[PDB]
Amino acid sequence: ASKLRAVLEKLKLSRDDISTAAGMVKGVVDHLLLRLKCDSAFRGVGLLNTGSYYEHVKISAPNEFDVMFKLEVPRIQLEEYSNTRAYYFVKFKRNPKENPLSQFLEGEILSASKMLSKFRKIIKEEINDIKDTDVIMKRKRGGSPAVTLLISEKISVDITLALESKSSWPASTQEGLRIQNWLSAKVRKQLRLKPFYLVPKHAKEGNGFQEETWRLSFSHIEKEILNNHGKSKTCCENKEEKCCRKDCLKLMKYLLEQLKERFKDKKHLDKFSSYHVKTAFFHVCTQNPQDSQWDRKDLGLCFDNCVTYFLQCLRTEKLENYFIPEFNLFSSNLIDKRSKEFLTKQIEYERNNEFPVFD
Ligand SMILES: [Zn+2]
Repeated sequence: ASKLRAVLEKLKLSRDDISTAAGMVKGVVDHLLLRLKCDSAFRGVGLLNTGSYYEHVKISAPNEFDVMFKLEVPRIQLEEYSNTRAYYFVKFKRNPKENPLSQFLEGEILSASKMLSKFRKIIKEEINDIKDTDVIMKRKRGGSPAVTLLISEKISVDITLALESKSSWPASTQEGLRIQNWLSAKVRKQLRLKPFYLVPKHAKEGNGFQEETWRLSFSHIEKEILNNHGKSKTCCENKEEKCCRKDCLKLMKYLLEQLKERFKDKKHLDKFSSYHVKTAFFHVCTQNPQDSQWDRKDLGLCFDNCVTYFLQCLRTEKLENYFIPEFNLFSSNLIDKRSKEFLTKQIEYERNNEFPVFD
């Protein structure tokens, strides 16, 4: 426990670096938004307030940030891709109205590739003119042109485009977000009245990966639940209600980062991310809904409880998306058997040796 605390204290030492790089990133993205909204294809584009920094849980890599630009899209209908539950084709129910996105259709289908290509292009053009310092664009691959920026200092910013839908959440989410006994049924009702998002993400398809498919995203809900996280409305707003929920999440994230860094020459950990750890953490909150199960003085147990849960997920190769229960983040489609066995082994070693990877 003392060791765990020491690790947390240490992680605090990165806060200023990260905060300053973020404080620059906001400048770059604000400039970017300003320009992007002038394009007829994106005039309603806005910043979505989501992500590890916004959740007060970005603990390392100040050179690295994730941002989502949301784009309100006029009334859409979704068609599931196979029975993947998380991947969809986007269609407009149409309304013979002026639709600035018609130039990205494939008949009925809103092409993620064309959208991304325009997004990438405009971003490319609007950066060279200096705000702050200097900025480049890395060119990756995948099923489409994604966008990663290089704010000169090697500050890497991933930009994700996300369609916003103000309609009811898809049926695949019906049994998800099981927070009723933790955060309350009225809260679940409220959250599910909020919009949901769609990000352009190629779905796997037989040794390759095809289609202009979109994946459901609930980053805004994850942020709300992380920052308003207790059964008590005043959890963490006073000295008598300090829980260790956020610290346990930070510890799990740090465990994963440190293991990835250690084995950065093998490729076995490449497919794991803080999203897996966050998802497992949310399930553990569902399992342990009472604030008294997250007493600060119990940091040691609470952390072990997360680790154990994650291990079981790894061992069983099942980690349900917290919002889409039948979407398995650890399915063989997404993560290979060897990566999962290897992480299982390393986490077992760490747990069995008082977590050497921390010191
Ligand atoms: Zn709390």
